[PDB]
Amino acid sequence: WVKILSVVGARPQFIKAAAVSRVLRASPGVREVLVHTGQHYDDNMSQVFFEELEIPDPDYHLGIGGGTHGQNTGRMLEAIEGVLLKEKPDWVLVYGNTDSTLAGALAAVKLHIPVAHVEAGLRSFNRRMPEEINRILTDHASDLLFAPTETAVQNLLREGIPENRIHLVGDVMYDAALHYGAKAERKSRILERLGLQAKGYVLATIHRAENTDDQERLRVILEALAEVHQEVPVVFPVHPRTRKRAEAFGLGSYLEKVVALEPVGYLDMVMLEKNARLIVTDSGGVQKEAYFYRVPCVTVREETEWVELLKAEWNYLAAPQNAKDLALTILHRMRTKGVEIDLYGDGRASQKISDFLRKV
Amino acid sequence: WVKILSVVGARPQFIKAAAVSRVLRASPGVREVLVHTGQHYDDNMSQVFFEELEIPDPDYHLGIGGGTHGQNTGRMLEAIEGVLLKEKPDWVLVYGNTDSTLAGALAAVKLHIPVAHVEAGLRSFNRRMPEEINRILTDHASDLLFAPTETAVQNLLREGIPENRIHLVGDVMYDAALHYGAKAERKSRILERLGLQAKGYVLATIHRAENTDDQERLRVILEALAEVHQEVPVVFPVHPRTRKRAEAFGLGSYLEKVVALEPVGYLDMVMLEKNARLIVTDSGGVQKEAYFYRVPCVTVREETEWVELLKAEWNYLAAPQNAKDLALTILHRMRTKGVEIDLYGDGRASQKISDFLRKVGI
Ligand SMILES: CC(=O)N[C@H]1[C@@H](OP(=O)(O)OP(=O)(O)OC[C@H]2O[C@@H](n3ccc(=O)[nH]c3=O)[C@H](O)[C@@H]2O)O[C@H](C(=O)O)[C@@H](O)[C@@H]1NC(C)=O
Ligand SMILES: CC(=O)N[C@H]1[C@@H](OP(=O)(O)OP(=O)(O)OC[C@H]2O[C@@H](n3ccc(=O)[nH]c3=O)[C@H](O)[C@@H]2O)O[C@H](C(=O)O)[C@@H](O)[C@@H]1NC(C)=O
Ligand SMILES: O=c1ccn([C@@H]2O[C@H](COP(=O)(O)OP(=O)(O)O)[C@@H](O)[C@H]2O)c(=O)[nH]1
Ligand SMILES: O=c1ccn([C@@H]2O[C@H](COP(=O)(O)OP(=O)(O)O)[C@@H](O)[C@H]2O)c(=O)[nH]1
Ligand SMILES: [Cl-]
Ligand SMILES: [Cl-]
Repeated sequence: WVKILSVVGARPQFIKAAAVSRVLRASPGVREVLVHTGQHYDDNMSQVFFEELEIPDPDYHLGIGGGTHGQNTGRMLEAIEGVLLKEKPDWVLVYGNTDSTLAGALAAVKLHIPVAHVEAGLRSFNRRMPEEINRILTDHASDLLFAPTETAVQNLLREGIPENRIHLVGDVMYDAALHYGAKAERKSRILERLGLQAKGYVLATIHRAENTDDQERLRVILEALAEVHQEVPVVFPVHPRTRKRAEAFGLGSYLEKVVALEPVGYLDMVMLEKNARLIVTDSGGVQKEAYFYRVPCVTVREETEWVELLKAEWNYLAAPQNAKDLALTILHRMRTKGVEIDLYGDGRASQKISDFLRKV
Repeated sequence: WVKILSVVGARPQFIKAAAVSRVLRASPGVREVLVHTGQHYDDNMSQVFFEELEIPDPDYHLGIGGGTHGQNTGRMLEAIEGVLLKEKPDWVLVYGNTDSTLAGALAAVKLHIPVAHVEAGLRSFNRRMPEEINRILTDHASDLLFAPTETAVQNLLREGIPENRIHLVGDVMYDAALHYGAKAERKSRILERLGLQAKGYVLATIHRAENTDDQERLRVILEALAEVHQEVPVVFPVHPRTRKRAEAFGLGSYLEKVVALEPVGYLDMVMLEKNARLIVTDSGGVQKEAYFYRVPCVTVREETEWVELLKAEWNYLAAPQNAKDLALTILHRMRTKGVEIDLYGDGRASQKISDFLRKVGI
């Protein structure tokens, strides 16, 4: 009998936790407690993932969201701690690299509760980025580090973290892709409702703060996607912050010139990803998923944490400096492909994690 | 020209800030803002330090204290971010390794405000200590790391922190002792008041969570000091956390078997330290201060961050497993001296810090 308490806050964490929860569910002598920090609150950012991915209802929802870093983090720290004091888990699992992730780790470590980091050791090497700080501080607060890549392992060793607390387990998001592919296949009619042809479109997601808070970068991107749309339709589930920023800066018309959508659930997303001729993104999960389905990817950033995708030629960096340049880069890359290679493990990262926990 | 905001919360942070602030006041094109988190709030833990050490009143008093790690840290995080969004300083200075330190660094780093850590790189290698977490995360959040010892430099290098963000400046608490030494001698009457001669007592402080939150460890300590007291008087300024714990555990009667005091001010503390035959402590700062005055030290812990003191034989660990043994260790070490050696620098650590903050560049 071991109690594993998972802290999730964001869309990409709900998806990671869905792979790990399934395994821990069906593990003998494990009880899972699941805390939702409230970081993502809208149904199309949260509840749709609990439904379609068959994720047990949270034991707690802390309903903390939409504030500053200080506010969100500070309140998550107090609220999570209150729950940890009540539930007394053997392990706390935190996922990815949001304020939720860091609050979870920090609440736990002060209570002497072992912390494991699912997706550990990724580095952008840009310490100005809030997500890089969250990655570093979470890894340094954690007791176990579940690395998805060799790079991530080397990143952790370089910062003095001992071999014996690092387990290279692959990526749980590959697990989720594998497990949920069939259900996506039978439930999603998004190509239908969108009148899209398999391989008859490009899929875009953009929501990095460094791309959306900056008017000139955001303009370069929305201009580039509208141009690209002249040649091949662009489907664009628009993050809510991205949509806020584009409206605020007067760039809302570029959204009208492509096939812009509200955020979609995981099953639609899998189907849009699978059937895309090419994926343009600044998302971590989406750039790996592009590779899952062997769709060429362009990453609209100056760097990625997922360097093996660049080495394998499945992914290509295009910083948003020039709208025409960005447009051509996207159009050129859609008739490329990368090498045959298996990354991210066998789709059993979650049971490797289960195993290492109930042992350690 | 440049605005530098210090975050402080607890006694040892007001002493460190005293030393640094004095220098920054002399520096041209340097405005300071001091945020007192409210972590320490009793007058004998906060106000007395501002007064005797000549520190200007805090620009802000957040009045946070007395909660859990979660509550204190969380509330401090949100509150400090508020001040920073108003003040928009060029630097945030954080000190040591309390919950206030961490909350200061976390508030700042997410606002893209450069953080410098005064007293960076110390490691106990014991994560159960909240303090060990606070200094790991603070160091990893910081843009400048003011390390007091080579060990601390080596700690930071080992954790992947680049050499160009690390500066070995020595310890601003040596600067503090050096600068306030004459004032303490001139003004303190604590010896007169207690009726102590020089070398006629042992000084004790205890306040680690690991020593006070555990009934039987605390009993071991209080009992050991009572025994020591029978052979050489024990003076014991008692931390409010320690008193509170001693009371709740029913251990208060032990404090009557030594010369138990409320916390004393820095000036009185110098005089007590300086004239003690031996210091026994679980304090960080008191360990170094014992060495400043060449008084043997016993550290009632399983480890210290100040390892150089063990190597020079000025300090000795004595984890509290047994009262008889701990007493005997204390009495035995009263007769010892370390090796002559200069540590902690030249007493101008603050000047080095000031210089780096000014010349670091945008
Ligand atoms: C740059 C960065 O730090 N990123 C971190 C960030 O993730 P991320 O950038 O992937 O955000 P995100 O794109 O919202 O999610 C994608 C998922 O949403 C699905 N997705 C996407 C759009 C959509 O409409 N519907 C949908 O189902 C996709 O199919 C996909 O499964 O938060 C993550 C977390 O803390 O767990 C970190 O692991 C990441 N760190 C890394 C290193 O990749
Ligand atoms: C073990 C540990 O983590 N310790 C950390 C902790 O300090 P510390 O353990 O020294 O607490 P503490 O003993 O209350 O203060 C001593 C001072 O009070 C004076 N003092 C003491 C008693 C008294 O009655 N009067 C008086 O003036 C003394 O004369 C002396 O100058 O908080 C510090 C901070 O965050 O800045 C960190 O730098 C420390 N890290 C280290 C590594 O030493
Ligand atoms: O359900 C949600 C979640 C987020 N957002 C918007 O997205 C922003 C960024 O949210 P997030 O929690 O992802 O912040 P990050 O982790 O990127 O700092 C929020 O301030 C909101 O404007 C929203 O509108 N609805
Ligand atoms: O001026 C003060 C500061 C603290 N405390 C008590 O000491 C405890 C510990 O304070 P803190 O969390 O700052 O830790 P510490 O001072 O022991 O490092 C608090 O919870 C209070 O009960 C007090 O009585 N007076
Ligand atoms: Cl998105
Ligand atoms: Cl004390």
